[PDB]
Amino acid sequence: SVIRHFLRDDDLSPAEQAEVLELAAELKKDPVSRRPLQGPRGVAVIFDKNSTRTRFSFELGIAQLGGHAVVVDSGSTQLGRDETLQDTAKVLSRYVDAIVWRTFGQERLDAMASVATVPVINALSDEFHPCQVLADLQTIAERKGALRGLRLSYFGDGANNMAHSLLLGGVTAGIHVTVAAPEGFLPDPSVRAAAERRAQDTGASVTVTADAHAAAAGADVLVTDTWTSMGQENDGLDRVKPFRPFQLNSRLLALADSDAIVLHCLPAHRGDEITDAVMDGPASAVWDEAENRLHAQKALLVWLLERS
Amino acid sequence: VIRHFLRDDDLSPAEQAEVLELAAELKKDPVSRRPLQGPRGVAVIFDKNSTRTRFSFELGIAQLGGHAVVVDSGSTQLGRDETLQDTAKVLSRYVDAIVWRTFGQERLDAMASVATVPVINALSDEFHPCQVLADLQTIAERKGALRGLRLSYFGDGANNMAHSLLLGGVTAGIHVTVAAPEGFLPDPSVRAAAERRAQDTGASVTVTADAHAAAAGADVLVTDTWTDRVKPFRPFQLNSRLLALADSDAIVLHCLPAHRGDEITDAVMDGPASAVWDEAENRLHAQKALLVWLLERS
Amino acid sequence: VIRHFLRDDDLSPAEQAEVLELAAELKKDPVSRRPLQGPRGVAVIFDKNSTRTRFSFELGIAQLGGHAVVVDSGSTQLGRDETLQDTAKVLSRYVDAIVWRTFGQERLDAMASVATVPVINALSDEFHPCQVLADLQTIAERKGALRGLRLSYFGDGANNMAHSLLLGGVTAGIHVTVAAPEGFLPDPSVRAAAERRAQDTGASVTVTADAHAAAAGADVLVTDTWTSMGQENDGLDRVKPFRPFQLNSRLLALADSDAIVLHCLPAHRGDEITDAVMDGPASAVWDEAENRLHAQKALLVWLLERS
Ligand SMILES: N#Cc1ccc(O)cc1F
Ligand SMILES: N#Cc1ccc(O)cc1F
Repeated sequence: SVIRHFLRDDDLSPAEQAEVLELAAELKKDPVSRRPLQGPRGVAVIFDKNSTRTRFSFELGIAQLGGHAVVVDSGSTQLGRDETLQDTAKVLSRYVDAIVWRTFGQERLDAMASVATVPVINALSDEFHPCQVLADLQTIAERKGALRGLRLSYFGDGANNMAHSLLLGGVTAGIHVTVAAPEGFLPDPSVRAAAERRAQDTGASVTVTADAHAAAAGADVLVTDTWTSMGQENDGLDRVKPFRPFQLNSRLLALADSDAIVLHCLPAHRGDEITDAVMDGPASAVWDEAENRLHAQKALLVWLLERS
Repeated sequence: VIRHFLRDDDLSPAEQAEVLELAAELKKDPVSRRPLQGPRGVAVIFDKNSTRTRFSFELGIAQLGGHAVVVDSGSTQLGRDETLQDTAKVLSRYVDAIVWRTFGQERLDAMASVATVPVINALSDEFHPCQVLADLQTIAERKGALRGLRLSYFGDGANNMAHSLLLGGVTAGIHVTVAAPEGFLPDPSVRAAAERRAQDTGASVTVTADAHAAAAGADVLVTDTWTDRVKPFRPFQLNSRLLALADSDAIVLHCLPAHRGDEITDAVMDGPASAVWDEAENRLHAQKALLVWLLERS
Repeated sequence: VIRHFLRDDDLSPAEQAEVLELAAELKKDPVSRRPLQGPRGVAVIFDKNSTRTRFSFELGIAQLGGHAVVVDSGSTQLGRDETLQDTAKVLSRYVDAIVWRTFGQERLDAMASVATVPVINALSDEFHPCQVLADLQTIAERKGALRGLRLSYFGDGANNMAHSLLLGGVTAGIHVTVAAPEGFLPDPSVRAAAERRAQDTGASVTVTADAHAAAAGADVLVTDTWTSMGQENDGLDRVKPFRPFQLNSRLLALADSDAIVLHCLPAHRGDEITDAVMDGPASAVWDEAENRLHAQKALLVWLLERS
């Protein structure tokens, strides 16, 4: 069989993504009913940078599939230094049945996936966060039912990992995705083109605008994220002033549909991209969204393992 | 409705007895209780690493059928925009209990008020209540009934072990004495809490600088690392001459690591009064019992 | 009556054969032996980290039904806060075996002198006996019976792999040659122990500076990194003495036509071994790495039932 990887959201077709999201709902109801890793079989979980959500959701998810996660903080290792990534991938493929990797550049994930003989999963990278968007889609479906035709708007830095993955994963689900971002902070052009092409297949659409109020009007789902990642703290830009009109506050939420929901990949900076009132209010689905990392990632692993 | 265990008197006398009974049952049948079968998760977070805390909790949780997600001190520093409150809310969606080794009690109190799962103090600046559960299990299996025994702690009377031996000890009905020099005495609100709890159990609290008087007639003698900056503590060294003053069949306890030659001697710690190895083992059984008990009440 | 595995000759020839047979059985049926069901614990302690040692032991212990408790070098090093003897007595109350990667051999001896459970050397300055069990399992699955094979190791002749290939190799009846430059020769006590064990098994020990001779007629060619992290600041040029001992296509071509190549990871391609050799048809390095899992599981099963 072809070995399947999941490095970006569009690695699943629309039909394949629907299968994974249905499995995520099934596993949330019956969390130990799928045991493909019984043995236990191993799964590598490798962190170039720590993440509470990523650590807990993957380590426990793998265990609940019957497996054993070998969790590596690569700062305590000589990854990239003492041997080639190609050599590392070949050795890993002898010990584990899948490789879960939180890293920075997408080309490293690509390299690992081209030589590993087991599925490689992007746990979080500079360019994409496709596991978070699977959890987001599960959360939206839980609240709203069918994803096809919903309107989702994302606010803030339009070129970070969540903007890119909401574009790709959202249109794969048939969602009309709007990115509201200031000029200079727009989605990567190749990602945007990929999302526009995928949107043709599902009847979705891609909109990019600097008009935050227009983006909010009529939306079913409002999303934001931190305006700055760790790598961008030293990029030289004022990363507050451009984004202030894009804050997800009560005024913005009130422009959306009356039962709109709010998502935010953690962590959050209350007072910057989102306010206390919204973050902690009745429209917020942030905690269910975090919990669904566990269920959605389990579903993804089950699906990749059986196809690989 | 969620119970926490952040200091020894979070358990009433009757609840402490239940936990200690369960610890004895679990020591006999270590995989007979599987409340975390699945596995269900438990967070084990170290703001400062502790190898023996990691072994006892990580294996104990596994023997309850669960899976401990262990976060070492390197991984415990919160990145940009992370917060303790948001951490507690997220952990409550992934795990069934939170075990935390941290410093100030204020952090534990905050985690407990936000989390919707039980929070356990694995070890903190002010208290080490899981060690004292293991200590009480050790005393009980060697001496039977805890009520009315005399226990003396020697050395730094201001540290977490002194506070927990006071609170956990009087909760079990034990007459507790702390022998310590004047700059190193129990925190006064802990002392007053221990004196109050002792009225309910028939116990008592004594604080003295007289190590001789503290040892005389003692049934249990306890010490801990003292950390010259250590001169005030030398008169409190738990040595062979101090042990000679205790009741017959007295037992010696020491939460590890021991620095032989300082707070305790080779002769006392390798001698027939020593229970320090059984004590260390009982961290496993007592903490498993505590977890079983908290989970069933939460 | 508690058995430890601190160096390769802690197993007799017959005992080593039992462990290697079990490694082959466990490779076939990896969850058929559950001596640690419960789970029972096993300590896996690193004074210096080894992620590859971590993968193989953590998963191997789990597949025996147990739970590995892993301690990395980010905690207070064992022996600093309390005696190693006190540490062994406490660990013995929590776990059924102690797996430890440390530095000098005296530390392993100290822990094993007191522990009431088996102590296993995961990797040390002087020996790497678990890697050589994996190597012997690999050689056996590629070549059959080990007795009488000719194995040559090239490079730093006084490191842990050179010492363990000597001891573990002659225990299996393999004729072992170490090809190394002057100043980098096997420890004399290890060589003498290997020579004595070789008299029981029909094996032999050869130490030579002639790489061509070492390679000629060899069934197995082995190398390792020329320098450990601890050696980077020892003051020596640790490249120029070893260039004649590079395991390259020229050198491989002198060996038997069916020769295989081993290298415990990681490899520094272009130094001790070339890309052509690493990635060519004689290389068994990836099976070798996999067999760390199986050989260490067999060792654990065997030690637990003897203790
Ligand atoms: N995982 C990560 C992490 C860091 C700090 C903390 O207090 C808790 C955690 F789960
Ligand atoms: N870092 C991570 C990691 C995982 C497996 C391995 O063989 C080496 C590594 F550095």
